[PDB]
Amino acid sequence: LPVEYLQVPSASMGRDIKVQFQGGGPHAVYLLDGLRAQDDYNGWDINTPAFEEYYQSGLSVIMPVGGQSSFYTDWYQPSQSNGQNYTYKWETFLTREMPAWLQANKGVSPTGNAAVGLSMSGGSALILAAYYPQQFPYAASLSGFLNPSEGWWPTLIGLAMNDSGGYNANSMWGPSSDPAWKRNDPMVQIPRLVANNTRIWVYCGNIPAKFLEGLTLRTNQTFRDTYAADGGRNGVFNFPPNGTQSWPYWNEQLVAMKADIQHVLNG
Repeated sequence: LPVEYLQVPSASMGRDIKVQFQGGGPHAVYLLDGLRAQDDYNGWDINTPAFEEYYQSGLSVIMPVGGQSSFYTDWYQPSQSNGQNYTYKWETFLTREMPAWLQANKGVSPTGNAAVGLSMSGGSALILAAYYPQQFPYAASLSGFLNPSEGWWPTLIGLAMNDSGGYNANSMWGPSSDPAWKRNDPMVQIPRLVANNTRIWVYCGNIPAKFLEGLTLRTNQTFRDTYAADGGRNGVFNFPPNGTQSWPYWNEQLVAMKADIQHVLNG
């Protein structure tokens, strides 16, 4: 497999970002990592046969490396906690710096791509499509936080970020009253997804665990209902009863959506 590891400078973060890359077409699937993203390899490559599965698909595969608890967003400030000495600017990196580099050096198109995220980055993928539709006509959220600004979620997200490397949600989007929470909330941005005619693929499977499961189920159902209510007509919603929040099932969804991505991005 022709897999490469690239060092892509980020001016906005003042450091080089490692990117795992497999070519195979001008359009690409951006495979975003989960909450506990490591600095050596992307979780998709650690845990799944994603590169092999998309080999000769007619699509390039891009796996950025790093950004633990970042939500692939532009933060307000360095993390209030764990000694981070720069500000995460992952939205700038994914929408400007990285595609600029891949276009200039390899001819990867900056437009007409897919964003696929899981856990932490499921919502990120939808937000990228909401605000950058020419770049991401396709977005998939696998077990993402679909309503991060609502109810229990700002607290639960803050707790998860702190548990995953000691990152501080206040440094990211401010207190939960800050406009950044709603800005980055896929539920709140459903009208953009509808206006953009984004092709969305939304998966989810199924404090005490049962309480968390109830919150998750209700939020996911609300997202689906709201998408339809708001005139959404370009979505796939996969809620299989046996679905889990795990790399094996996230891989199953990545494989299942391959034909979908091929038809949307490559006709």
